[PDB]
Amino acid sequence: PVKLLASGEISRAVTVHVDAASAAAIKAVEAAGGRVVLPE
RNA sequence: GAAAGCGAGUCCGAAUAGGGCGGCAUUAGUACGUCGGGCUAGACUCGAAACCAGGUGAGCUAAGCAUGACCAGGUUGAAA
Repeated sequence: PVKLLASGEISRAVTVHVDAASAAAIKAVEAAGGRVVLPE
């Protein structure tokens, strides 16, 4: 698959399309611009 | 972490002690080569008594079977 995890930190707007992501993973993206996108 | 799975966190547990991990002041690898050593192969070299497989042997020897051969001379003296 493809998971998204929260390690890096600088803040900015970017929309990711990972096949999976963690809690604060998402709750870190949009929280600075961008959209986490999981398969339907 | 047994795993689902969760994620810089995660397994114990019903939350608070710990184990493993990140951060730790720091810190990358990977491909090819020479080499040290490991592993699996006969595995530094040489040596076994033995075990297993297929065949060669009764022209020696142990016996069988068919067909032939041989036993001076003397002694004794059974039945009838």
